[PDB]
Amino acid sequence: MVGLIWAQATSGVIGRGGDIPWRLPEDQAHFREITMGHTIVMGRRTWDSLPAKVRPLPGRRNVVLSRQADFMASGAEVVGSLEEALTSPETWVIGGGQVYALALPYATRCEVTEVDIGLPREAGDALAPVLDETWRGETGEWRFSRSGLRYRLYSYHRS
Ligand SMILES: NC(=O)C1=CN([C@@H]2O[C@H](COP(=O)(O)OP(=O)(O)OC[C@H]3O[C@@H](n4cnc5c(N)ncnc54)[C@H](OP(=O)(O)O)[C@@H]3O)[C@@H](O)[C@H]2O)C=CC1
Ligand SMILES: O=C(O)c1cnn(-c2ccccc2)c1OCCCCc1c[nH]c2ccccc12
Repeated sequence: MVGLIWAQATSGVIGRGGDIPWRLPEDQAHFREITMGHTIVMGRRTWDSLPAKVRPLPGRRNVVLSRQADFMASGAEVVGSLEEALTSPETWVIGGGQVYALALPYATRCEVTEVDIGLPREAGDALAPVLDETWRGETGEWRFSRSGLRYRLYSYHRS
């Protein structure tokens, strides 16, 4: 099982400036719940976006994608290709825009949090992967985040 998990603005933006222009604790909690115990696969940019206190995400197998054969990520695996990271039974691809696109051929689950923020796409923004017609998905109800923003989860599924 290879799944993808991300939050996005309505416009499709998922990152900007190497970080994320929002923070919803309710999605962090949901993120932790869905990934806990399993493999988490990230690109080197996303690993760098992670504070050193938080790194590696506890209780999970942290794997970094990087083309530098000597890149050190203390507490995680650094692999040169994505097939290396798919040896565990449940693997979740946690970003960013590059690795989401790499993993999409392997994926049958997309947990998408949609953040009600009007975030027009600027150059250099990272983006959610386009989901074609092979993906079926249940659209959740709008919820209120204590950060002021509304959000809703999409759960996309394919065979
Ligand atoms: N809203 C959300 O839920 C999420 C948002 N984000 C944000 O989105 C952005 C993510 O960054 P993004 O620009 O997409 O970069 P990535 O996080 O996808 O990392 C790209 C890096 O991964 C390595 N890489 C890319 N392709 C390959 C490949 N085929 N093989 C081996 N290594 C590869 C490279 O490492 P190297 O260059 O060292 O060789 C590359 O620099 C950040 O802003 C982050 O804050 C991150 C995840 C979740
Ligand atoms: O999971 C944990 O236990 C944990 C512990 N600390 N942080 C954390 C908290 C604030 C800032 C950075 C990390 C955790 O998760 C991140 C949840 C934030 C939203 C998020 C959604 N997708 C992501 C992909 C990559 C990084 C962050 C996210």
